[PDB]
Amino acid sequence: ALFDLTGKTALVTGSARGLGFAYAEGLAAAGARVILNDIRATLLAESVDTLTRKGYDAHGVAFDVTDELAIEAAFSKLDAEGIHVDILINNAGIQYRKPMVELELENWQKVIDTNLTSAFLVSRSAAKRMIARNSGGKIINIGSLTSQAARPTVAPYTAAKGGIKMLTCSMAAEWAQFNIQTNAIGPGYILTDMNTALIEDKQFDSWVKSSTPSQRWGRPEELIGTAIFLSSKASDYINGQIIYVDGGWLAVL
Amino acid sequence: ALFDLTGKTALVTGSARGLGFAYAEGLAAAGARVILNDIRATLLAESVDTLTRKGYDAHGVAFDVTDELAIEAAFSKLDAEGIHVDILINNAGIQYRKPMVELELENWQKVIDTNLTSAFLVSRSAAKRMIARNSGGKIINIGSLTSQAARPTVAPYTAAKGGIKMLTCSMAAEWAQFNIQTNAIGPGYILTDMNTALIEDKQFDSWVKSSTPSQRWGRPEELIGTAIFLSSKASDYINGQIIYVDGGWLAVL
Amino acid sequence: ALFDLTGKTALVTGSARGLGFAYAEGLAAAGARVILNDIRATLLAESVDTLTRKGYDAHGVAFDVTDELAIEAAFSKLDAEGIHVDILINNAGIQYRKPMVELELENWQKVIDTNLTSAFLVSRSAAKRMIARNSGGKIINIGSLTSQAARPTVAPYTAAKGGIKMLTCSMAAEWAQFNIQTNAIGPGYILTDMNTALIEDKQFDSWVKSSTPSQRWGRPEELIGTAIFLSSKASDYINGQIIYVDGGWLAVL
Amino acid sequence: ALFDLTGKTALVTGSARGLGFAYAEGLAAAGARVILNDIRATLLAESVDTLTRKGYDAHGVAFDVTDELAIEAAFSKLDAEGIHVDILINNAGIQYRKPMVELELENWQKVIDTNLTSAFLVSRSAAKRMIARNSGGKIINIGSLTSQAARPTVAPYTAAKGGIKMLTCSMAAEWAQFNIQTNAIGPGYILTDMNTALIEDKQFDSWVKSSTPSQRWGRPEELIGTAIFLSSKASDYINGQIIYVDGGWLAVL
Ligand SMILES: [Cl-]
Ligand SMILES: [Cl-]
Ligand SMILES: [Cl-]
Ligand SMILES: [Cl-]
Repeated sequence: ALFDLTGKTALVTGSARGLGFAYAEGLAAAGARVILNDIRATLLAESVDTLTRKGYDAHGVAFDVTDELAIEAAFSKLDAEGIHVDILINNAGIQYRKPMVELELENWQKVIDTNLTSAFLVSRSAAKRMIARNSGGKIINIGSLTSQAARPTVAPYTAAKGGIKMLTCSMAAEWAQFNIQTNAIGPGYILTDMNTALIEDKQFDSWVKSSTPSQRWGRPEELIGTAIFLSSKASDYINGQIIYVDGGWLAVL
Repeated sequence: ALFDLTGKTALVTGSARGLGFAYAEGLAAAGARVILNDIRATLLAESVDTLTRKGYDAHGVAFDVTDELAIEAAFSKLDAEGIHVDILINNAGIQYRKPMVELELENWQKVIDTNLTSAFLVSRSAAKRMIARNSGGKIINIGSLTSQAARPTVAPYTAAKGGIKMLTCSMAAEWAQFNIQTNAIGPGYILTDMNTALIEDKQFDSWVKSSTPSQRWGRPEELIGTAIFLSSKASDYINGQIIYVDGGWLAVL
Repeated sequence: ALFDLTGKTALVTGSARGLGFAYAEGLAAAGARVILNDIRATLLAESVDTLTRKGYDAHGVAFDVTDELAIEAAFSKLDAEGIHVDILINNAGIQYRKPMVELELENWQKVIDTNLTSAFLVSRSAAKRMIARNSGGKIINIGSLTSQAARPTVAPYTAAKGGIKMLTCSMAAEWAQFNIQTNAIGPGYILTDMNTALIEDKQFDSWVKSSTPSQRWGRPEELIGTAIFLSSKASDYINGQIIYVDGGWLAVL
Repeated sequence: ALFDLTGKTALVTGSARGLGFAYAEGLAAAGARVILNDIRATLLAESVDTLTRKGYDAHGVAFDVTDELAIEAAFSKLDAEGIHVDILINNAGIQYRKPMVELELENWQKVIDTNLTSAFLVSRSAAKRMIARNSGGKIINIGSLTSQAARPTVAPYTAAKGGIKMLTCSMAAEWAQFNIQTNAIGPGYILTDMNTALIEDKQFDSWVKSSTPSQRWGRPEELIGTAIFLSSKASDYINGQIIYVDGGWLAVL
């Protein structure tokens, strides 16, 4: 069927918790075997087990998405185990809040590396194998509303996410001919454990509700449909697009 | 389930053939009851007949999408029959090929009215009823690659489709608060009977293939996934967005 | 000289008052002979005299920009004398505030005709002559922040202005080969007559200042530079672009 | 006066040759004192000595735009003397052509550092001073057509230029309140030394001319107006915008 992922294997980076974990559970529910990833082995193992206990075919491979050596070692392990990555979601990346005039280069660099460079490095390894197998493939990059409009105090993130939007186009340009579709999801303001300080702040909550015409935050499960869509046959002729899931935020002045 | 349309009734304008017909068949396959509309009543009945014979729950209502009196009469009839339109796809619109300096006002106007005003009028009637029911709803407008970049000789269409892109944002702005999601699809170059002169031209075919990195035309069934996506629970937190289905055309310089 | 408009004749529609008047004054100050057009003949003559008193070479031609016969008659007069319109600014267009579910078709249509259709008709007449003279030309359409993001209660204006954005791309597509550059200005929230109600509402004022990082409304003379820029040799290789003048509004999430 | 830069000092990075040198000469001609920059000192000297003999107020400061210690040294120096940088053009950056599957991380990183990180670092030093002085400022980042649409084989450049487009929005977002306007120029295909290979290839020349409706390459001085525009009072209410100078390329499907 159109949205069925049975027979496919997905790898989601930074998926021990947060939205990454939600993508992974969501793809599993659509029938994919899923491989979770995080830098912390022990945490990753707990998240893998939680999905296994739900009846999903879940696995974990721990690696630093900024370390090209670790990345290729991970894909070589997967190779040896006969595991083909058909779907990749590049969800890894950090946040750093600081005005630009006060921003340390080291922090700028870490945001760019974990958010933008990581997507190149992981996609490079995954796409090579998709190409070699002639199996086709799906690559989903994670953008942000900041792929389109900036937020003060998160400049390197904003720059990285604008870069992710265009990197998505480059992957379409170079790989679509091999039946690989690379697209992006741009999540709006979503209730996560990480955002909990934002949701708890009455002023910030009011601002979110007045900025999106849906008048509410999104929940992580509301991103699942878009992940499955962009991972399935339903998106075979979609390439280089970013889909914002923001209840209407970017649409409104 | 996430992409199941069982229990939902969809109205697709200009769906006697071409892309509109494909949306109607796609929604029906996902479980929707479908109401086809065209201005050509005899053609419409034939198309409805075709779908019923494949085992789909299909019906036809013929009306001019530029005639608000005809639209309200059509919706009133549906009301009297206990039929609730939960999904609206505004696919109606004509094309007219002529350079602007040679373009007569009546033809400019016919393109704007059938493409842009039609989406306002049909949506107004549909949205009024979705709001009064507090049933929620889905509205999908049909843009084009010309919602983003222009082609010579099709200016009023281009203008109309740029207008559709922003009208979609307006519908997000005004109706998202009533749990109505209004989004748009921008089809790329798709093989349909109407485009047959384009496909049969060697030069034009080569240009299409060298302009999209997928190196091929799309088929109408490759738009169905997006239509179901935007008509289903999967798009509950998506609003005011246009999704291009073009094999990567817009992504590449 | 790069930003000098001496020797050029510009026509500006809807220029009896507001931003249209400011555009006319600005082009004159840069050296252009200016022809002001409006449907309101009385104060049109008043505005022309004001510019004349200031030392500028201003003239008035009153006609309805939605009446193709009046347009052709006005240009035919300009033809019978030796007046070449080298620069056209399509500033004409009305506003109408009303939620879509309460919006009468009559008013939707008047907004579309006066904003979008007017720009096609006036440019068609102007471009034809520019092409025949083969002396190049400049056409500047007037968009809005709503060419990119919507506001509730102004849907036909938003649709019209999104249409203007793409119509601008069409004019570049069809006329750039004749050395005509067609671009657009998207004004933000400016202190002008058409915004008096907005400016005097304490809440709207506060909303404008919190939404643009410049924390203030623009002034009409802050649009003049962009107009002169798009009318001058400086824009010779700029075509189909819209420049927003909004203090940073669209740039900020 | 609206476009006069007299009384302003501009710093243009990577301006020993090519478009950066053009920008420098352009600003000087509009009245600015100009400071050229490159890593190559004696080449830079030759370039400065060239402008001085044409009677421009030109100066040069040599430094690596990826080296934060060197950048501060240059400013801390200028700081130590009586030099205020009022206009900054971030033109520095390199190209690297290579398919992503064949691209070494070291080269990806060099492109990112030289194009995107450099703009952050130089702007940081400049903006801190503009803010402290409270005399306003202008910052112009250099994007590319790849800020919007990708080209195969130049992915890190495309990602960096996408990043530049959004970094520009961040600078508006954070610094517009200090009367600093940050905007970007996106040059299309321009007749320069750096494009010699491109230009003298018949196939490539043909593809450029068929892809932009002006049917020609741009000339270096056709970028000057935009740089002066964005450096002058004409742009006081423009912030976070990118202006593409491409003859209409991006406007046409
Ligand atoms: Cl005609
Ligand atoms: Cl006539
Ligand atoms: Cl009304
Ligand atoms: Cl390499």
